[PDB]
Order: sequence, then structure tokens, then C-alpha cells
Amino acid sequence: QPEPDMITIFIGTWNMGNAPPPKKITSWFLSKGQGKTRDDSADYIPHDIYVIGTQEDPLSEKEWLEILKHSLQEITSVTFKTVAIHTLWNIRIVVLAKPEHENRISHICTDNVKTGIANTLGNKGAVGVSFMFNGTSLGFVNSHLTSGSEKKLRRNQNYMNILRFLALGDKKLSPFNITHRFTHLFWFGDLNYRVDLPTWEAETIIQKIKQQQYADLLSHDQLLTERREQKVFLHFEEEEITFAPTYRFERLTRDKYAYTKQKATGMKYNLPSWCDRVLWKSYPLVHVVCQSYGSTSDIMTSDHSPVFATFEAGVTSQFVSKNGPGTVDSQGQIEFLRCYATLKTKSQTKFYLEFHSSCLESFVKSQEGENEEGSEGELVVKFGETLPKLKPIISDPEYLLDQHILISIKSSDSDESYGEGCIALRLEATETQLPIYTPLTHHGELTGHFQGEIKLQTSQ
Ligand SMILES: O=C(Nc1cccc(Cl)c1)C(F)(F)F
Repeated sequence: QPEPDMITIFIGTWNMGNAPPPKKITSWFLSKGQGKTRDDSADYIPHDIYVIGTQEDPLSEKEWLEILKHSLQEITSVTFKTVAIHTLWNIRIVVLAKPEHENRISHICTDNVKTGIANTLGNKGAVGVSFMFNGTSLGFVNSHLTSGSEKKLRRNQNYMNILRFLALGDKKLSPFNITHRFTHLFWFGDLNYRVDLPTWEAETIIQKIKQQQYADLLSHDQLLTERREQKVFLHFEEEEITFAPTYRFERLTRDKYAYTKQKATGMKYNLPSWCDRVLWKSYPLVHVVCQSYGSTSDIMTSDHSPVFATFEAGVTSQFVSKNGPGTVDSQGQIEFLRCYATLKTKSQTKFYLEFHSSCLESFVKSQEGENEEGSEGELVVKFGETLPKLKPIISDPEYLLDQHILISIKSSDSDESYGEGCIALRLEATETQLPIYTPLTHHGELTGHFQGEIKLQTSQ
């Protein structure tokens, strides 16, 4: 029974509007409705993993698990195993997997983050799940961000709090937040970014939606504009949106957008918006392909429509050799040549690097670099040919070329990371000096760059 090198992952996000679901929700899990939809010929083919995020979920965990599992069994004739379920207030994440995957899944973690302070603490935040699928780490975040058209900055702040404080994946990766801990990270939810057009244009926007003409609406979507200005979700991907805004509908039909201000809305307008989103970030040169991204048309209990996204995702096997795990393999080495970090910091400590990777027995600290001044004001930290030779546990190129090195640049004075990045070992050649590059971030914001050359020796 061979180990897979690809899986498919279903991601769902639905703000249920505090109402029970209708009796049939199968269109959601089938990626049917509007947008990039799944071929009818695939309807009986189960996804390997289903990750369901809800917001404003009124159900108990048990109630929702029974609906989800019975839905999937009706579609696929497979009884899915529950990997994890975690709820914060009315924000929930469920992970289901095909039974064949039970002994491929391990290291399951769950956590939550509550956003805001006093007034603004009490219903917004995020839940998440991580686990290993054979040799591949997977992370999943369902967030319900702050609502309201004039709170895009609060949403951006909610995002940074969630990525700083959500404790998922390998705790030994101490310098790294969730945006670096996983081979594949999926971040979805009621992100609550709005189409930023004047209130007076509500009926114009509705007209455009009825004509399926989204371009002049998407050019005002706050999440796209904030992402293009590097204010949020730096280094994440999103499929092109080709479905109608998923909020705010009159319940029990999809024929009407309910946008006008009401006491129940705090006297706020809810112009039609793409509140409900799926984004991802995968390590460099790992296979990830979005195969659906859309909304259902036939689930109408909520003022939001459910959103689906599906992905092909590359996975690796749990590799054993005669040597590692449990020792090094002397036929393997990773060398860094001519490396330097460019940092945006105004500070003047010395810096050292840490290299973290599950291809090493443990993380490696470098010597301090040599600080120089860049021609445009920058700090340049030079490592030269001084970096420690990395000793991987396994030399086989079928393993090593699929690995990644996480890099943190840390202050000698404080041992605090000033920037984190990731280098793929999926090189064009071995035993050959090749350029490498990663941007460096801290708290998910750009703090600099790391570049140089690599020389990878495998057993071949
Ligand atoms: O641990 C659970 N599930 C689980 C564990 C390992 C593999 C798989 Cl497939 C599922 C829980 F939370 F449901 F009890």
C-alpha cells in the first residue's frame, strides 16, 4: 500500500449567522455553485482531508460533527475519522480525514486566540489545528475578524495578533510563528474585509453583481488592496474570485442583498462584500494547486453563503535510512557561501543565525556576522564563508531535495529574532554553488532579506 506524494484538501468557511443549517449542505463539500467549481465527474471521489471553519455557529460540537460526517458519508460512502475539533465562542474548526490516513496523521495541535481588549474582546478571534501527515506539516486557521467597513486596520491588527499568538506546530521552532511552521498553511474564515465604495452606490453594486461583473468591485475589495500595499497577509496566495459577494443576504433566498443600516447592524451599512475567504502559504517549491474556489447558491439559512476551496498539496513520506533518523549521514552536507542579511532595523547589536529543519538532529547556531552600512541607509550583516556546515540525518537526494531550511537572524544582545525566512533544498543541481534568497519577516511584516549561495551534497 504505497504512501501518497499528493493529497487533496477541502477547506470550507461559513458564517452561519447563529441559525441551524438546512437539512442538505452537500453542495458545499462538492464545490458546486458559483466561482471555480468542481467537475461533476469527481463527485464520488473523497478529498483526503476536509477542514470546516464556521463562525456564528449555534450548534454544539456533537450536533455539527453528526451533520458533517453524515453529509460526507452520503456523498462518498466513506465514514470519515475526526482528527480534531476546537471551538472558541461561536468560532469552530473541524478536521476530518479518510480512515486510510489514520496512521499517517500525528502531532495534532489545537489552539485559539481572542482578539481585541475590553470592549473589543469577547467574540472575535481564531481557532486552529495543525498535524503531521507523514513527512509534511499542515496548519489550518479559521478566523472571525472585526466587522465593519471602516475597521480594515483593526482586521489587520487582528491578523497580526493571531499569527503571533496562535501556538500550533513544532514548539522547538521557537523563533518562528505559524507563517513559517508548516509545509502548507491554510488561513480562512469570515475575514470581514469589505468592498470600499460609497454607500450611495449600493444599488449600482447590486446591478454589477446581477451582471456577474466583479472587476470594478474587486478593485475596491479591502483584502486585495491591503494585501497589495503589504498591510496584511504578506506572502499568502488567494485564488482569483469569480463568485458573487457572499455577504450580506436576506435569509431563505439568495435573490436579495440586505445592505441598508438597521438597529440590528448598529446603524451600519453592509454593502455586498467578499467577507468569506480562503488563503494559503506553502514553503517554496512545494506543489500546491487550487482546484476550486467558490460559493454555494442553495444554502440560505445564513446572511452569508458558504465558501469552498480545494487544493492538491504535495506530501512526503516518513523516510528511514540505515543512518538517520537517529544519527547523521556523512554523505550529506549543506554549505552556505557568500551569505548576507539586509535588515531594515535601525539598531546596532551583532547578529547570528539559527538554521532549523527536520533534516537536522537539532537547530544550528552560527557565529556572529560582520555588520556593514548599505549604500541606501541599510544594515548589511555579512556571514562570508563562515556559516557552519549543516549535517543532515539522511543523504538520499529523494529525501533531501524535498526539505527546507528555516533561518532566523537573532540579536546577540537580546536573542530575539529580527527576521525569519525559509530556503528550499529543491535545487537545480547538487555539488554546485547556486543562488538562494528569502525575504525575512518578523510578526509577519517585512524586516529584511537573506541571500547568498548554497552547495548541497547528497549521496548521488
Ligand atoms: O484524536 C482524535 N482523532 C485522531 C487522531 C489521530 C488520527 C486521526 Cl485520523 C484522528 C480525536 F480528537 F478525535 F479523538
